[PDB]
Order: sequence, then structure tokens, then C-alpha cells
Amino acid sequence: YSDPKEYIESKYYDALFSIHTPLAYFVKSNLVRLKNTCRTKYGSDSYKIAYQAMLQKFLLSIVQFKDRHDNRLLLEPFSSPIADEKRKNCLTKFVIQDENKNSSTIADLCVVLKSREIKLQILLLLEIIGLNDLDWNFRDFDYCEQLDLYLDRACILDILLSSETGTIQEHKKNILDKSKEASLVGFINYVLIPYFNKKVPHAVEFIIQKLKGPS
Repeated sequence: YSDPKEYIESKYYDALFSIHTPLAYFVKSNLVRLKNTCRTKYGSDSYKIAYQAMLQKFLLSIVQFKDRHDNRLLLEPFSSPIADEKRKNCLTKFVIQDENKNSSTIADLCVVLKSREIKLQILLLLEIIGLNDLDWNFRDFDYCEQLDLYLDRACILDILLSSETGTIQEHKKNILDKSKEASLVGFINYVLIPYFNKKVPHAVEFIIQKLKGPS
């Protein structure tokens, strides 16, 4: 994808719908390449602004997120064919071609995608926070407010699943396995800390407190 807008649309939706793929690749590879391209195209003076605008496109207000997920919008055709292809590939893999497709395939797919997109939104936010030098805010605690709300949704989702009892069923169970990137603990240890702790360390610390205790 030559056009940067198409590149990031492609990578955001590949990251979301392509559920077996680590988010570490979205961060260390996709976001970095996009940022480079903006650096080159817009110049070192002013690229942060354009980079931010490109990311912000995929940022979901808490109201928009609730609609996307309560009404299972992710099952529906996207008018953009780049996003839509990734949706279809996900459905082909987990709802059409899987022999065990059953009565709880859809609900599990929707919760795996919801858990996954919460993480993606936290990532977008952390990236924007770093760009705008907003980390100091997390010393003693609106993008910062938005991060906070998504962290609430992350751990509530986690608790909801934990309070409850096909290959999508394994992905769902991975959300609560600490050894996996799909879990909050894994998302902290394999993504947040390695790729965000050097910039944004106060935000990372805040995330750890919010999601796990003070320890």
C-alpha cells in the first residue's frame, strides 16, 4: 500500500481481525513504518501532527465503541474494501469454514474482537499521548481521560469473562491466560512495557496500577 492512509487502514484492520497475530507487530512494525513515511513526507518539523491525524481516524469515542460492540457492527460489511476484506477473512476462517461452527461461535468471536480492539485503542492512545508530551499527567491523575475509560472497559471485560461458565473458543480462553499476549498481563509484559515504557513510562505505570493492583 503506497498511500499511507490505505496502509494504516490495512494494518489497523489486519491487527484487529487477524486474531492469532501479535499486537507487538502492529506496534514495532506497522506504526513505526507509518511514522517514518510521515517523517519523510511532511518533514521533521511538523510530521507529528499528520501522524497523529492518521491514527486518530481509528480512535473510537467511548460512545462509538459501545455502539460498534453492543450491536456487533464488526460482523457487517465495511463500505471501505480494505477493512472489509479483513472482516471477511476473519469470518471465513472462524464462522464459515470451521467444521465446529456452533451456537456460540458468534458471541465468542464478538468478545475476542472486543477485547482485542480495546487493546488497539489503548495503543493508539498511548502513541498519541507520547506525541503530545502528555505523559507527565499520569504522575498524579481529553486523551488521558479516554485512556482511563478504556482501561475500565478492559478490566471489566476481563472480570465478566472470568465470572462466566471451534478454534475461536481457544482465542477466547487465551484472554484470561497470563502467558498469552491476548491477556491483560501478557499485553502489559509483551507490548506495553517493551514498546512504551521508554517514552510514556508514567502512562505505563498508571496502566499497571489500574489493571493489577499496586502489588
